[PDB]
Amino acid sequence: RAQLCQPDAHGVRRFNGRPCASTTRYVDGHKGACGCGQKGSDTPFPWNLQKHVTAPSERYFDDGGSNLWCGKNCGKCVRLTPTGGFVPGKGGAPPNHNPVVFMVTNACPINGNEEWCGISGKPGTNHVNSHGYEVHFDLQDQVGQVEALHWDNPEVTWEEVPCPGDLQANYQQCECHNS
Ligand SMILES: OC[C@H]1O[C@@H](O[C@H]2[C@H](O)[C@@H](O)[C@H](O)O[C@@H]2CO)[C@H](O)[C@@H](O)[C@@H]1O
Ligand SMILES: OC[C@H]1O[C@@H](O[C@H]2[C@H](O)[C@@H](O)[C@H](O)O[C@@H]2CO)[C@H](O)[C@@H](O)[C@@H]1O
Repeated sequence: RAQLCQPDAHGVRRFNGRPCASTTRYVDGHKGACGCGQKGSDTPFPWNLQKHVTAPSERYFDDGGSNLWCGKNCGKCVRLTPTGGFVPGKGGAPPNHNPVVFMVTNACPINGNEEWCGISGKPGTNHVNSHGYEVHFDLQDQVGQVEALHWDNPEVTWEEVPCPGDLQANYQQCECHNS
């Protein structure tokens, strides 16, 4: 057993009651779906390529909706804690289980990402991806910040938390702030 979160009676993987999430890493250079770059361009602010920012799966990104621009959960923060698990052949066990906070600045759409982001309802509705998780976090890795954590697609528990002050201040520059 590489995945340590056991499915509950509804098929949702949990660890000691807490919901689990899968994670991946991505690089694409786009401004992204929360508008964290110059208006009218596809150029991100440097912080949005450098910091701990994430593109969640679409139904969490827009809280049940399908909007891929200024989704309802733009600017929220999530704390991800590795369990030690991973999907066999698609990750590995990390060196420690320190939790890391990420801010939502982009979206992982169902289209083109069916294995990990193809979840047809928001968390709490018992819809899961192909690996049994109710939500997925794709982690921005333009500058190698995920490799610096030594995370190779870890299984995590997840929760929403208030954003650290620096990430709050960053988000104020994004076009979706106050939409
Ligand atoms: O579709 C989500 C995300 O996947 C990333 O690729 C994964 C891949 O699916 C998995 O088999 C392999 O083990 O890990 C890579 C890296 O996390 C891809 O890099 C992203 O562009 C994509 O959004
Ligand atoms: O980059 C501006 C552009 O972002 C679009 O979201 C994309 C995002 O660029 C890409 O990094 C991610 O993997 O997919 C999302 C959703 O397709 C957004 O939908 C556009 O409105 C926006 O102009």
